[PDB]
Amino acid sequence: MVLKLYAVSDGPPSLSVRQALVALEVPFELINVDFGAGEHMTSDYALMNPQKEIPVLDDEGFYLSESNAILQYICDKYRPGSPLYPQDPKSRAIVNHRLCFNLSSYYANISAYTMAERTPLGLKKVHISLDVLETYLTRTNTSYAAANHLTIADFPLINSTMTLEAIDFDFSKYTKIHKWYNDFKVKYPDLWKISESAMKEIQ
Amino acid sequence: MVLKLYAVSDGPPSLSVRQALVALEVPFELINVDFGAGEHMTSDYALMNPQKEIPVLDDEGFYLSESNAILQYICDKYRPGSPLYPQDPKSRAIVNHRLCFNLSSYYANISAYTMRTPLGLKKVHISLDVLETYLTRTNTSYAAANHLTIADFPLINSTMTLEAIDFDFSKYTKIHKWYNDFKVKYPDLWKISESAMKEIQH
Repeated sequence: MVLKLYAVSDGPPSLSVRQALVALEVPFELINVDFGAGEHMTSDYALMNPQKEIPVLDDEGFYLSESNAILQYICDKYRPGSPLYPQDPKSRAIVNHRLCFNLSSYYANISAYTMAERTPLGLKKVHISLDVLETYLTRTNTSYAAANHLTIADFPLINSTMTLEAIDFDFSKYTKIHKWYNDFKVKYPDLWKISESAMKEIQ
Repeated sequence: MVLKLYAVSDGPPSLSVRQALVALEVPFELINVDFGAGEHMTSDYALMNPQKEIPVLDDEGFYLSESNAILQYICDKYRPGSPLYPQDPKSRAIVNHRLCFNLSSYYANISAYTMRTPLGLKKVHISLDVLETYLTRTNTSYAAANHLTIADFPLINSTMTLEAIDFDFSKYTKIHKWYNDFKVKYPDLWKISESAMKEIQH
């Protein structure tokens, strides 16, 4: 496992990359970055990721940051035929969209509230993000975020939603989200264990 | 049948999708969304994009929002062999990274300022410094390769908003050369950016 992932134990983007690597059976070495000590802020770390954020992948000297791009690369390079990242352009676009939607909106709004500051408008924006994902699940009428099977689009949304559970936020009125999120735990308990370990830390 | 793009005349994500469609010679119908009238906030618009943001693509009933995903889709669907979006996993990852970097960081920091505080100004310079760093390490003429890719358009249009406010970024040697070389090598594509720049300047 010469593939190296620099990650943090309670960070949803890190968890998503680990779940994908585990689901794809791609061996890797995990480096727990010492966030409290500022390890991601050193020049050595910036040699790998000039953005100074976690995670970053080192694939035989190829340094790749941005967890969405890391998710896409692990599939494209090591499992190009896997349904975890379909090759059909339309099906692939739904996955790509859901990845962008998590980065641009869903995780952005949810984490602003589940971290640090909790305001009426922040609470409203959590509900708007849930409403939009609920809307997407209603329109596709799929069991998972981008298809009727698990894809890399699921992991970032799962780990964003996990932070709501971490603060005992009730989102059960979002029927399809609640079912999708809980079905994930039952169908993929090994992958959920990665989210659950972080959830207990965030708690 | 013709693609339909719902866009706004002064929005960098809209401009990037138009440049890609034009570069790939994919024909489309342009719908200029009436932002001032709130057209992107109606229920009919939300049928296409529940996020209520611009742009959104309608490809014969397939509704796709998020400009980065739209860029990837038009390449994957209509020009899979194009060097504008390489198929080699590593080369593709550099493109994908640069798209994410624009969305998460470069456009986020630059637009917060060009649309002003000491910390916001510092964050503009950090974003420029990071992109300057990436260009130095790849030693490439463009953002992800020695040829134009879809990664270039979002970064070009983020950088255009600095020019729109007369922000001097010439200290960033490689960014300045890359940006100005784009205008000279691709004048038709730059005309799309320039028309918005004149609106933003007003």
